[PDB]
Amino acid sequence: ADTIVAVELDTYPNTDIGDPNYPHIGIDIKSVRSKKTAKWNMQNGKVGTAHIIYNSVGKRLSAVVSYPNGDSATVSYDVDLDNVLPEWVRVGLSASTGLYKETNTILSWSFTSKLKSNSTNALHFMFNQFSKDQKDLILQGDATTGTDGNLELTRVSSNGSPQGSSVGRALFYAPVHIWESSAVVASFDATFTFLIKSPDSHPADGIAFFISNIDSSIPSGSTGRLLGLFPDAN
Amino acid sequence: ADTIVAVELDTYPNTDIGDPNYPHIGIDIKSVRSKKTAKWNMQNGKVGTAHIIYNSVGKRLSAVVSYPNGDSATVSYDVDLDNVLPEWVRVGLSASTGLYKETNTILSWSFTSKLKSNSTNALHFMFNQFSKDQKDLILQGDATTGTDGNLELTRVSSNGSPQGSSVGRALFYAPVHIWESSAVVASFDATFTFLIKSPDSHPADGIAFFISNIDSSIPSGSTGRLLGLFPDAN
Amino acid sequence: ADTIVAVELDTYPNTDIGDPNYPHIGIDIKSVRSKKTAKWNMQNGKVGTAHIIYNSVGKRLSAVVSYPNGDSATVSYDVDLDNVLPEWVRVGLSASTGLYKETNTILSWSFTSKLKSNETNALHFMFNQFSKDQKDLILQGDATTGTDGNLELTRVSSNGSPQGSSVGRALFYAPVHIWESSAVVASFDATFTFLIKSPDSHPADGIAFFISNIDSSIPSGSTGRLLGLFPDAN
Amino acid sequence: ADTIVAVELDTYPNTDIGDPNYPHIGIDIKSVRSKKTAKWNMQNGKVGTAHIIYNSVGKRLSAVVSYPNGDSATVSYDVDLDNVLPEWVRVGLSASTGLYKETNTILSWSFTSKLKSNETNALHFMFNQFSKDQKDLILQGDATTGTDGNLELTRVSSNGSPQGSSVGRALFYAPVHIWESSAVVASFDATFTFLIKSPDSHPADGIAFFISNIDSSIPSGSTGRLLGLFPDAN
Ligand SMILES: CO[C@@H]1O[C@H](CO)[C@@H](O)[C@@H](O[C@H]2O[C@H](CO)[C@@H](O)[C@H](O)[C@@H]2O)[C@@H]1O
Ligand SMILES: CO[C@@H]1O[C@H](CO)[C@@H](O)[C@@H](O[C@H]2O[C@H](CO)[C@@H](O)[C@H](O)[C@@H]2O)[C@@H]1O
Ligand SMILES: CO[C@@H]1O[C@H](CO)[C@@H](O)[C@H](O[C@H]2O[C@H](CO)[C@@H](O)[C@H](O)[C@@H]2O)[C@@H]1O
Ligand SMILES: CO[C@@H]1O[C@H](CO)[C@@H](O)[C@H](O[C@H]2O[C@H](CO)[C@@H](O)[C@H](O)[C@@H]2O)[C@@H]1O
Ligand SMILES: [Ca+2]
Ligand SMILES: [Ca+2]
Ligand SMILES: [Ca+2]
Ligand SMILES: [Ca+2]
Ligand SMILES: [Mn+2]
Ligand SMILES: [Mn+2]
Ligand SMILES: [Mn+2]
Ligand SMILES: [Mn+2]
Repeated sequence: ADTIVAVELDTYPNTDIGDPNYPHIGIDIKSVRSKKTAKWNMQNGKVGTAHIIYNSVGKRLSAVVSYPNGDSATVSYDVDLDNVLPEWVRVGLSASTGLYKETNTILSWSFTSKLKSNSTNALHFMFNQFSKDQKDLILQGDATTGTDGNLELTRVSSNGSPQGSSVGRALFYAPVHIWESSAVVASFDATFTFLIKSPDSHPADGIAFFISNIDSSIPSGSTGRLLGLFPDAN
Repeated sequence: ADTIVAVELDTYPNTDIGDPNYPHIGIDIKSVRSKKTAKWNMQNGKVGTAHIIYNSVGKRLSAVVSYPNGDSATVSYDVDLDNVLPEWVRVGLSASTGLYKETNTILSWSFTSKLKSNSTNALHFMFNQFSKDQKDLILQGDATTGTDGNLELTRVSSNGSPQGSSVGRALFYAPVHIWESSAVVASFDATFTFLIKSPDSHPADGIAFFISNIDSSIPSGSTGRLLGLFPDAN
Repeated sequence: ADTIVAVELDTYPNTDIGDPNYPHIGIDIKSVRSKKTAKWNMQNGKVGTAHIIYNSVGKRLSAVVSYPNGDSATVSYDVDLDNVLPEWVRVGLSASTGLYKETNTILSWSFTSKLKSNETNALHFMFNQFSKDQKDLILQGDATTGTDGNLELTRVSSNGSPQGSSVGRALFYAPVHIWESSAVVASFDATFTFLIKSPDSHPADGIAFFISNIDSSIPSGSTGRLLGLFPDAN
Repeated sequence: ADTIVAVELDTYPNTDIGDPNYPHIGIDIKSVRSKKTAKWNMQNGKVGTAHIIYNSVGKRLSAVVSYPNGDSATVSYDVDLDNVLPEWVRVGLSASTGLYKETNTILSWSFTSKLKSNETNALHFMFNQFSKDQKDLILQGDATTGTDGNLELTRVSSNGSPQGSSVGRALFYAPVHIWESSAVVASFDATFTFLIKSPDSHPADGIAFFISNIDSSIPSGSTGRLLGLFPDAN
C-alpha cells in the first residue's frame, strides 16, 4: 500500500468510518480516519484557499482552509514525518465523489519544499493556470486540465454537473526530497485554491493535498470516502 | 516598555533570573525569562546557524541552532503572536556581554514574513555580507558592520578580542507588518549565522533574534543577561 | 539634483519636451526625456500590469505593460546602472496629473533586488494590499494609502474622481543596495498593477517606477509632464 | 535531432569548428558553434560560478562566469527563445572530455522559470548537495552523484584523475514550461558552481547549462568538443 500523509478537506461525513458529523478539514497519517479534524464550513460554490505547513523543527503539520468572507478552519497535528514518509515522495492533489458529488476544481496549487543544513536543497512550483497538456503533472484517474486553466480532479459533466463515483489526482512530476538525515530543517508548505460546487443535495467527497511514495497510484476502489488516497477505511 | 518577542542563544546561565543551569536556547515572550528553553552546547569559535520559524496557523514559534558537526538544539513554544506583538514591528538581532564576554558576530542574516489572505504582502531580506555602511540596518548601541563583511553586535577588538559591558543590535530598516487581524496566515522565518568566540572564564551573554515595536530601542541597562532586549528581569 | 532611473507609463504626449505623439512607455535615465519609448495603448479604467527587469549581466533595463486582453507594450534599453545610480537607492512609484488628469492607482507592487557575490544580498517585497497606515512606505506629496486597499499616487476624490496638478510617490522604507562594485550580478525587477481612469479630454500624466538616491524627494514643480521625478525637462 | 539552447563554458578551443583560440563562454543556439562568445580565463582547480539569465521582455540570453578572486567573463545574445525552443523542455547540465580532460564537478545548481501574467506558473529548484540517489535528476552517460555531495558530470578516476572520452549530463526530472503564448513575461535563470581541474596539462572540454526537448538524450559521439549537446559540429 502507498504511504499517505494528507490534509483532507472532507465535505461528506462518513460517521461509519470515524468522520465527525460535520464537514471538516483533517490531518491523515496512513489512515483516512484523520488524526485531527476541525469543523469546516464548506462554502458551496465559493473559491476556498487551503494552506498546509510543516517543518521538521516544530514538527507540526498545520492546515488552514479559508474563504474570502473570512471564515477559516484550522487543524494541526504534531507528527514526525521522518518516521512516516519515505525520504523521497511525490506530492499531489486528490479528490473523489461517491454516491454524492461535487466539482473538485483546483484553480491554483503551489508547493515549496526545503532541506536546509548549515547556511539548502529546495523545490518550488506554482500553478496558477493549468494547461491542457500540463507536462509537469502526473494526472491520475479522472483528473483533467485546461483550457479554462483549471484542474478538474473529478468528473464534471458537459452541462456542468459533477459526477458521482469519480476520483482523480494530480501529482507533481518530479520526485520531492521531503526529508534528509543531514538536514537541520526540512520544511514544506502547500497552498491550493479550489472551487467545490454541489448543485444536487450534498457535496461529497472532498479534496486532499497529499504526500506519498513516488510510485503512488489511486488505490482501486478509492472513490468516495477514501478520497483517492486509501485502499480501505482502516 | 518595548514589546519583545525573541529567540535567545543564551550563552550564560543566570540561574538567579530563571535561566536553566547551562547554555540554552530559549523562546522569550515579553520577558527575558524564557517560556521554553533547550540545553545548548555552544561551540566556541565555531560558526553556528539559527533558524527561527513562526507558523501563524500552527501558532508555534520554533528555533533550532546547529553547528556543522550536526549537534543541534531545538525549542518550540505554542503561542499566538497576534496576542503579543503589535501589528507593525522591527525585526533584528541583539547581543550583549556583561562581566563575562564573547564575540557576537553575525556572518549572515535572512528574514521572511508573509501576510496572506486569499489567492499576500511579504518581505524578505538576506544579508550574506555586511558593508561598513549597511544602510538598510539600524545599528543600535555597540553594533557595527564591515569591513570583514560581518555584523559585530557587541564591541570586539581590532584583533578579534571581545569586550565586556557591551550591547548592540541591528534592526532591519523597514517596518514589518508581522500580523494583521484579517491575515489567514501570518508567517515568518529568520535565519542567522553567528560566530561566538570567547577565551573567558565563561562566554556571555548571548545573541537574540527579536521582534519589537518599531520605535524599539535598547532599554537602559540591558547589557549582560538582559541581552539588549529587556529593561529588567521580570 | 536627485539621480533618477525610471520606467514611465506616460499617458500624455508632451511633444515639446521630446515625448512621441502618443501614450508610451519609456525608459528614463537621469532625464524625463526617455532614452527609449514604445507606443502604449493605455486602456482607460482597465487594470494594467507593468513588469520591470534589469540585469547587470545583460546590462539591459526592460519594461512590459500589459492589460488582460493581451495588448502589451515593450521597451528595453541597453544601460549599465553601475554607471548611473548610486550604490544605495530607494525604489518607488511616482505619478502626476497636470492641466489634465487621471487616477494613478496602484493595486499591487513588488520588487526584488539581488546582489551576488563573488554570496547574495537580496531584498524582496510584495504589496498586494495597501493599508491606511502603510508603515513600510514613504508617501510623498499626494500619495495616499487605502482602502480601497490601494495606493493612490495622486489625489482622487473618495468618489473616484482624479484631481489636476497632483503629484505623489511611494518609496519603500528601506534603502536598497542596488549595485556594488564587487557584485557579479546586480539585478532587480519590479512589477506593479495599476488603474488609470480619466473622463478628461486627455489623460495625464502617467505613473513611473523609479529608483532614486536614498534622500530623494519630489522636486519642486514636477507635477504634470515631469512625473514627480525630475526638476526640469532637460 | 534534439533542439539545444546552451550556455557553454568551453575550456578547449576547437578552432577547426569555429571556437576562438582561447577558452571562452559561449551562447549556443542549435549549434555547438556559439552565436556569441567571450574570452574566459578558466581558473584551474578553483570554484567558478556561472549565472544564466533570460527573459522574454528583453529577449537577451546572458551569462556570466566568475571566480571568487573577481575575474568574470560575460556573454549575451539577443535571441527569441519562443522560436527556438519547444514550449516544454528539460533543463540540464552537460559536460564532456575528449582527448584532453578535466573534472567537470558541479557543486550546486539552481534554476527558476516563471511565466507571468496575463498570473504565474513557476518552477524553482535549488541543489546545494547532490545525493547518491538523486531522484529528481535524470543522469545521463557518465554523470554521477557522490557523495561528497557533488555532481561529477564526467568520469573521474579513483586516483582523482579525470578521464578522456567522457560525457555526462544531469537533467531536472520535471519538464519545464519555458514559454507559453498567453504569458506576458517568460523568464528563466540558472546558476551553477563548478570545479574544473585538469591534472593532465590541458583542460577539455567544458561544461554547459542547456535547455532541450523533454526526451533529450546524449547524442552518440558527443564526447569531446560537442559537450554532450550536439550530434555534430555543424
Ligand atoms: C562573576 O559572575 C557574575 O556575578 C556577579 C556578582 O553577582 C554579577 O555582577 C554577574 O553579572 C554580570 O555578568 C553576567 C555575565 O556577563 C551578566 O549576565 C549580568 O547581567 C552582569 O552584567 C555574574 O553573574
Ligand atoms: C491644454 O493642454 C496643455 O497645454 C497648456 C498650454 O501651455 C500647458 O499648460 C500643458 O501642460 C500642463 O498639463 C500637462 C498634462 O497634464 C502636463 O504635461 C504639463 O506639465 C502641464 O502641467 C498642456 O500641454
Ligand atoms: C446516502 O448516504 C449514503 O448511504 C449509502 C448506502 O449505504 C452509501 O453507499 C453512501 O456512501 C457512498 O457515498 C458517500 C458520499 O459520496 C461516499 O463517502 C462513500 O464512499 C460511498 O460512495 C453514503 O454512506
Ligand atoms: C592534440 O589536439 C587534438 O588533435 C587531435 C587529432 O586527432 C584531436 O583528436 C583532438 O580532439 C579530441 O580532443 C579534443 C579535446 O578534448 C576534443 O575537443 C575533440 O572532440 C576530440 O576528442 C584535438 O583536436
Ligand atoms: Ca468523509
Ligand atoms: Ca543568560
Ligand atoms: Ca508626458
Ligand atoms: Ca571547444
Ligand atoms: Mn474525514
Ligand atoms: Mn536565558
Ligand atoms: Mn514620456
Ligand atoms: Mn566553444
